[PDB]
Amino acid sequence: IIGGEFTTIENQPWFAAIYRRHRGGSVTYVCGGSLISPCWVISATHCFIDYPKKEDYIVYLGRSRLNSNTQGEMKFEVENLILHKDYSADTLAHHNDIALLKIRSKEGRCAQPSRTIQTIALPSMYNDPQFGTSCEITGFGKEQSTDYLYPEQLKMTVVKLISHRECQQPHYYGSEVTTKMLCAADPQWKTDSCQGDSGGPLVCSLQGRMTLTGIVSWGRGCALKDKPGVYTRVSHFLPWIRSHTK
Repeated sequence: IIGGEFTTIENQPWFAAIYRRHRGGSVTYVCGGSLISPCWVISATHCFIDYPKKEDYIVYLGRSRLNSNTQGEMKFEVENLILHKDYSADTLAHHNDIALLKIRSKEGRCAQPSRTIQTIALPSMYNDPQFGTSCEITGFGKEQSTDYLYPEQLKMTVVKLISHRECQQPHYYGSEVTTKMLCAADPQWKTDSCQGDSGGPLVCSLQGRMTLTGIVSWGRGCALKDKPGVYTRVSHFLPWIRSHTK
């Protein structure tokens, strides 16, 4: 998250922090995700495609910090890691960039709601806010493109939805962006998602309800003029989600 502000998990209680254990036993951060029901985290497929084995992953819920534990967090394994079969990539512009992780604790349980762990509603099909609407994004991604480190403290920012006609201009993303994607950016290009924010929530308020509108997916650089962040458009994948979670 370029710009925006620091936050804690209470302000985004559905945010999931996804890590992977390496051979040798080191644990490194992977991507964010969003809890959509007690046993199901939703994220991006590109976070996982290179290491598609469920056993390698650890999911935390209720966690506000990257490398230290937050009081009341829940730690899970991945019982199943569900990648979208139609996924495709290039050169940046990932298609069908959506994944389901079914979570289970060592004790065999799913998420238990608390002040720091709640679920987020999916939108109704083909229902998204009008362009220009302001929405929030959350994650542990880079604070500046040149940074090497990721922030220890969770962050959020605000970005505005961009129309497909604006995004599809050659001087934006041309044909890289499809109707199953959403573009969002800051009017001054000063805040944005960045490396490490992938998989996490774009949350918009539609009809009073906080809604999982998008999942961080790709962009060229970050907080670059004419180069918005790109999000998987959740409202075009409800059938895939429902089948895959049933």
